[PDB]
Amino acid sequence: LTLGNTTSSVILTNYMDTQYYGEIGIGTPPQTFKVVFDTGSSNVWVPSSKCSTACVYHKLFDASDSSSYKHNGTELTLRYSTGTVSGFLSQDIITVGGITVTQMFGEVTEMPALPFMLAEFDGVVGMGFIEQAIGRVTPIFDNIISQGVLKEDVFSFYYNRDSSQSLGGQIVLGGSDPQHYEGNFHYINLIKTGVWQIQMKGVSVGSSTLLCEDGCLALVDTGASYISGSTSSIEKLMEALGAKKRLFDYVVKCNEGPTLPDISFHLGGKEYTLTSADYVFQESYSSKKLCTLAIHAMDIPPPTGPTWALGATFIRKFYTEFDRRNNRIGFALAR
Ligand SMILES: O=C(NCC1c2ccccc2Oc2ccccc21)[C@H]1CCCNC1
Ligand SMILES: *[C@@H]1O[C@H](CO)[C@@H](O)[C@H](O)[C@H]1NC(C)=O
Repeated sequence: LTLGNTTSSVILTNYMDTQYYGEIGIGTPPQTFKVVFDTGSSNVWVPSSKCSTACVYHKLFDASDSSSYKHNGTELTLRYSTGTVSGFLSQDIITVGGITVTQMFGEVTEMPALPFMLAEFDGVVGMGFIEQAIGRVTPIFDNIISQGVLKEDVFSFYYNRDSSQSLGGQIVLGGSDPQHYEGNFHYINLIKTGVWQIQMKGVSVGSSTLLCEDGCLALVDTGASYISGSTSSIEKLMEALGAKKRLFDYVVKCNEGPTLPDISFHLGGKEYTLTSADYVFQESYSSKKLCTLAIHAMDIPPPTGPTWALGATFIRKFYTEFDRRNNRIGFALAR
């Protein structure tokens, strides 16, 4: 008897406004892992006890301590923006919030030091669609929908601003937390099912629509730390903001930061505005200091890209709901 009224929540940890991670349990008894819940990918993976370099810094899964483990052994390679991971498939019981699902995940044996020694999380829970899943492995949310236990076939994200004994964030499975948003949701449908990507009708700097006038794509990526666009777009945008290209990021003089113009994204006939307080890492106010912007360039290869990606920078401002039943994304202002 699976009566659909569940709304299981996961408390997230905010690390530097770049990494938001919660706790999952794998096995019988459960082995806990710090995971990033990523709408940009669809595979679940944790480091393996069978791991031979970043592995030393993370919690490892030992199949030999799980009574519910079922072998598979299929080799698997998962490629992200900063680096690639490698391992094999295994099956066990995964606990997320108060939900228990039999999930096929990847035990990772090859995990490079760069970028994984910078990661504060052990693994990744992909919140994308089977269409994006490596080796056509059923994603965890698809398996939760199959249980027929949720209030609604939706999940929502809340990413807070770094503070202190405060909530870093929160994923709700089955609904949305009204304590974390103001007013009502505005929905935008997905271009196609299979990707958490919507149409964008322009990017503005101040009150002038500078970019994406003839339309472009926007990927709603909980796994991305920043807002990203193509090199072309980010060059135009940063020139408008008067930001200079440093080696890995764009900076402005720290004094110039509070006077930077609003950046607006046109999504579903509504403008979603980020003020300077939302995209500048205001670490100092000095003229002698350089301050980083929470916006970078990233070229996403086809079929997904070229696209913009609305990461933690966007999500922190706008509470996000991902609707599987209706294939649409909802934004309400975060609280
Ligand atoms: O690579 C991504 N995000 C970066 C973020 C990350 C998210 C998911 C998987 C691996 C991963 O690597 C690191 C390592 C250190 C710090 C942050 C990250 C994107 C790639 C496309 C799908 N979403 C996540
Ligand atoms: C591993 O899992 C796949 C499903 O992705 C299945 O088709 C395959 O037969 C399994 N292989 C083994 C060795 O159990």
